[PDB]
Amino acid sequence: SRVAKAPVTVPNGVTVTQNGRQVEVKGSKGTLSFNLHALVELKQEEGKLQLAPAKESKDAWMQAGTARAVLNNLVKGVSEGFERKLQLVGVGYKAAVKGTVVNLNLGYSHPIDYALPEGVTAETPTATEIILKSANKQLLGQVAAEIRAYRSPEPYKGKGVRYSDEVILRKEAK
RNA sequence: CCUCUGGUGUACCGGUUGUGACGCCAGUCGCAUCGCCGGGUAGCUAUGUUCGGAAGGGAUAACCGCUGAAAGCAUCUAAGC
Repeated sequence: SRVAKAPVTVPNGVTVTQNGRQVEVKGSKGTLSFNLHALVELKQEEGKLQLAPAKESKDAWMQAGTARAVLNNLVKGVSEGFERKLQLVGVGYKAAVKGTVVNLNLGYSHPIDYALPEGVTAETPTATEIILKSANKQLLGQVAAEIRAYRSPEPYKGKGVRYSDEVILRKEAK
């Protein structure tokens, strides 16, 4: 359980407060919440944080490791946040951002308007690239996946919506 | 369901054959598959008319995922979604 053994350090501004099972993290970007499992327990000494099993059970160890990973991700999100920089590749494929709704022309008869969930932001340096920024890694990844679902990449020519840091399998007809 | 198009419609109207009768003519009636033939009001009816199988919401199958440890990596999963 090396991940669980490895502790996490508060940056400075963000503050973590535990009431009951619920745990709240307040930061410059925003406020986030988490639910602790029964077996794992948390102790905050200095800016350092420690999570350990209540019992030596392997279930408790794995839950403590998962809690450590989640809390580290939450701390990173509140301190800085994350960006996903999705990209669209094709001919005639375009995108734009207006308010909280992103309008995409992806080769279908009708343009697709996607309403971003609260807590995420989108900007468009170019019609072929969208930058999605958020403090919640899980929600941000979910939104990115939903957007890419509309037109995921196709193998023969690579047309569609692709993550830049993704390997596209390529195939040739006949 | 019967406004329209039709069918039927032996208590509605008419044309006509044989015979009998009402004293006779004229005019009528009975019987002959409603004697036979031509139409036909309401009602019932289809082949006639109108309408319907919508659109939505929740959970979910195969499948596709997000984040994530066991197992420093990886992983749709054991937590969560």
